[PDB]
Amino acid sequence: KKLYEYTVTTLDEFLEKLKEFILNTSKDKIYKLTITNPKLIKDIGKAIAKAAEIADVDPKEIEEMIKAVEENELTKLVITIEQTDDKYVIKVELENEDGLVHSFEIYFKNKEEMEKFLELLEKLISKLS
Repeated sequence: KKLYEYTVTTLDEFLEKLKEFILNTSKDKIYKLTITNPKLIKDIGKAIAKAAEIADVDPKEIEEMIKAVEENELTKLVITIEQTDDKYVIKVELENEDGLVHSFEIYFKNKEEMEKFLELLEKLISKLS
């Protein structure tokens, strides 16, 4: 069981760490990526929400995640990418200056579906100018 944490300060860093996660050979692996640049928070949060829409995640969950991404005084996005036990999950936490955190999970049935989602996220982030 391995937990890695990174502070992500550019879009290229975000793409690099998704790659590192996929290529990590551990059976049980967790990467936690922290983003504090509000412009990058919105870029990446909107990309996750769009990827979730394409993946047919619960529409009300996506609507709530967009609400969090659009909220005033956003200060932190934390993305936890987890493969452990029988679970394949991405957790999204959006935090504001007042310390209020909204959290969301996106589950996958297997490893292949999770890596396909991560590749979708990379494609969406790559389109950004």
